[PDB]
Amino acid sequence: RGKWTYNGITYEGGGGGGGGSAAEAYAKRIAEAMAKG
Repeated sequence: RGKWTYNGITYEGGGGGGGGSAAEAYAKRIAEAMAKG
């Protein structure tokens, strides 16, 4: 997706992106799920 702001400050790094978006298909959602707190 790309950098995502949180509290003003921006991010840069998360999301290498080299080959296929394989790991970026399941491991991309996992986070979401785990994103409950």
